[PDB]
Amino acid sequence: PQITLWKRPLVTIKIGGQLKEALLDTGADDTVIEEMSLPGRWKPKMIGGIGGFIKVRQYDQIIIEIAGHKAIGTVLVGPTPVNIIGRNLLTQIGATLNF
Amino acid sequence: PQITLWKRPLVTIKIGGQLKEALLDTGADDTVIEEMSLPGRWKPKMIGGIGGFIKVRQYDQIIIEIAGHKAIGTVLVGPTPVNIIGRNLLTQIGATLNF
Ligand SMILES: CSC[C@H](NC(=O)COc1cccc2cnccc12)C(=O)N[C@@H](Cc1ccccc1)[C@H](O)C(=O)N1CSC[C@H]1C(=O)NC(C)(C)C
Repeated sequence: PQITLWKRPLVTIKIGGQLKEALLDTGADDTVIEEMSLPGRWKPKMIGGIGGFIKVRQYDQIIIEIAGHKAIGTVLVGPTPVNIIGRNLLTQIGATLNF
Repeated sequence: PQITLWKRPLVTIKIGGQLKEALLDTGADDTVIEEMSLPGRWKPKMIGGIGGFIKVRQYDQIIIEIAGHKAIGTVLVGPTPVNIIGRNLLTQIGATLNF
């Protein structure tokens, strides 16, 4: 699709068999999801945004569908204000910015 | 242009007679620039994201040339770690996300 930016670029994702809403975020290096259960071991990660830095849990090689497009990659879990689909997964789905 | 997302989508902007580097950010509702002077009246705003909120000054009817494309709109000024071009100005330069 071609997604314009007059509204937030919200999509449905599927992760853990569950549908969630998330934002396609070109300003985010990484993908950050609200507290949920994911399988496997996690590693510590600090990420920084507008307000400072937060601790999150890093899960690798997680199966995730984004707007119907299949991806498998790193998902961070933590106190994010919104579910964020960042560049690590935007690249997997072939997304570009165009103007 | 077509900007891939393998790296941060940074571009040069001109604002208030000054050149800056800024991030093209579909995840941001607003455009946020590091401390600088701008003309006109302003009002305070709190904006929130990863790590919480910061206080900024809101200036209306400001022009930013973004990678050669002129856009007018609201610009927030405050202690952001990165200059952010948000959706309010991305729309004006005709930016879309494509996949
Ligand atoms: C994976 S979540 C973390 C992410 N940060 C990054 O990708 C990169 O951060 C940084 C890059 C370089 C220097 C930095 C120094 N101090 C902190 C962060 C830095 C991030 O928060 N990105 C946001 C933009 C941004 C990038 C860099 C610094 C600060 C913010 C995001 O694209 C957005 O728009 N978000 C996510 S939460 C809501 C919204 C947002 O912040 N909106 C505004 C700007 C407050 C309107």
